[PDB]
Amino acid sequence: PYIVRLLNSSLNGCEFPLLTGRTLFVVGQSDALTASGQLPDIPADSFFIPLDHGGVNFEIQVDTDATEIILHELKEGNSESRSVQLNTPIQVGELLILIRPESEPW
Amino acid sequence: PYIVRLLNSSLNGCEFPLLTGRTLFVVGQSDALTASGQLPDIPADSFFIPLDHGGVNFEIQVDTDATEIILHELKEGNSESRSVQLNTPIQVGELLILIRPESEPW
Amino acid sequence: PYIVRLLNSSLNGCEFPLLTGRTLFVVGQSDALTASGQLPDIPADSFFIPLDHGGVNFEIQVDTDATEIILHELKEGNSESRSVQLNTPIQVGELLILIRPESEPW
Amino acid sequence: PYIVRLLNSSLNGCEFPLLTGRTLFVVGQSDALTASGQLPDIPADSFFIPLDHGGVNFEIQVDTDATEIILHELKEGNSESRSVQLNTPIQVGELLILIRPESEPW
Amino acid sequence: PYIVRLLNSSLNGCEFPLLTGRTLFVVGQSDALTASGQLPDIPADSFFIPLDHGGVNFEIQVDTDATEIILHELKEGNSESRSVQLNTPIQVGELLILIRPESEPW
Amino acid sequence: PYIVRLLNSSLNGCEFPLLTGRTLFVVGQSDALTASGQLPDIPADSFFIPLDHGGVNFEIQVDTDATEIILHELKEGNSESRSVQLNTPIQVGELLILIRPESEPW
Ligand SMILES: [Ca+2]
Repeated sequence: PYIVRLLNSSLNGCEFPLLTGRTLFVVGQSDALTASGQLPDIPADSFFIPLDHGGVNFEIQVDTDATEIILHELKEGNSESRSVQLNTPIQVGELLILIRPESEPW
Repeated sequence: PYIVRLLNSSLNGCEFPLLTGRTLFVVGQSDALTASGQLPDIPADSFFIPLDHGGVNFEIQVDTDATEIILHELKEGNSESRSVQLNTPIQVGELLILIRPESEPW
Repeated sequence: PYIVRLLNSSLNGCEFPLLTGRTLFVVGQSDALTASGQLPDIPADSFFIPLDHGGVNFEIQVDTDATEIILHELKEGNSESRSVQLNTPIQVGELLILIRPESEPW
Repeated sequence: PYIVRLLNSSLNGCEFPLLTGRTLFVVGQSDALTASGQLPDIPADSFFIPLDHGGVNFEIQVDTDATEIILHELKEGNSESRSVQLNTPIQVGELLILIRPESEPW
Repeated sequence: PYIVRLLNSSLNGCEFPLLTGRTLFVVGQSDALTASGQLPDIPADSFFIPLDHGGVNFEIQVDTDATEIILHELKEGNSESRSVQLNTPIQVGELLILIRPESEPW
Repeated sequence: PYIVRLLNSSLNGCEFPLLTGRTLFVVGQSDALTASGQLPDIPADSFFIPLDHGGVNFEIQVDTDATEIILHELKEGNSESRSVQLNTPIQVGELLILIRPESEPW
């Protein structure tokens, strides 16, 4: 399985496990956080990341096979889907992340 | 069953599952959120969505069959009903949502 | 069992179940909400409803028989009681509510 | 047993059970509330209330017999005690309370 | 066993049970409270007390025998200890507390 | 088993267990705290420590053997690693910490 690590933001170093399928990252200010509590405590498929400026929500999708990883950047009324590589910094809005095999520490 | 997906707001991407019968969405600023905690932690039939402008509460009704979905936009002392289709954006106040089957991600 | 539905306020559409005996609704601004957390998480007999203007605290009494429903507005150092009809809008200060049987959606 | 009812404030109508022995009421602004969560969820013996001005904490002691009720107002490094009666408004700081038998609503 | 009673602060009159061994009191503003939730819900060996100014964290140590009581005031990278007597106001920073036997009400 | 004790900050005195493997400490202001709630309630591998100035996120890795302890400071786009000792004050940015065997109180 794969892990998303933050390489910047006040949560730099935080590591989030990804489930097979879709994981949502909500990225933004106060208004989003306190409301994100709306989602149940089910095995976490959405996470909130605080960022004061330039935050863009995104999903990561890990195919059932774990052979392709797709990042869906969620813009106004549309999304931009990109193929992404492991163990490399990936910029999403003003956030910088890395996706690593669980067994390969960064 | 069906899932309500936000297509704008700070929570763009967030997905809320619908139960048979009735689910309420409270859409608005700070005053509503902190108070929405008043409702018990029972299987979630009301959700809060932050929106800084143009938020209008609405409830979705799904029949026992799960073949018809009606949205009721809640105005002052009254409501306005509309039939909805799956997989199509729906504008309620300034919020844009889409209703999808669980099995067809969007 | 009866349900109180809000017909206005930022919480328009919210529905609160009524227990036999007494249910209190505290209606007002920010100061009341954050402090209403003082009351335990026991089966809910008190609710907070935000209203920027004209909010009047009230309690509702359901007799053991469920044949009469009494509403008390909690004014300064006094209260004003009245019988209320089911399935009809009821104004309390500037809040508008409706009490319905759990079996009759509005 | 007995019930403490608030007869004024934004929280007019709130009812709290008095326990056998000693019950403490913490009265004041935001700073006290969020911190009152420090106390465990044991059968409630301290309770918080909000009051914008003149909030004085107080404790009520009830004898084994339930015939005497002593209220202690908690001032700086000292307390001022008085015997109180049932079903009679009692002023404590800016707050007006009333202590009633459970079986006798106000 | 022994109880810590607050003799000032917004929580004046609050009484915290002490366990044999070391109990931590974190005393300060908002930043500490919300983060104190980090500590597990194990039998409470930690308490948060709100104080807007002059708050100092401290530990109370009750030897296994319950014959000596030591307060450790926490400073930068070090602590300063003193023996404390029962039933007398103890100043820690701007907080005022009193340690009593459970059987001797203050 | 090893324990991290804070020797400064508003949480001076708080202690955090270290798990075998990796533990992250997020050290900063308000924005990080409220959002750190994003991480699940799984056996705690990240913790948040408030510090108004000079906070540096850092992670500690305890080898499977429990014979070496390595602390990594998480700077901008990079990390800095060093061996650290038990039972001695360790400066990490402006935080002061100490790591002890659980069996040896401090
Ligand atoms: Ca007596």
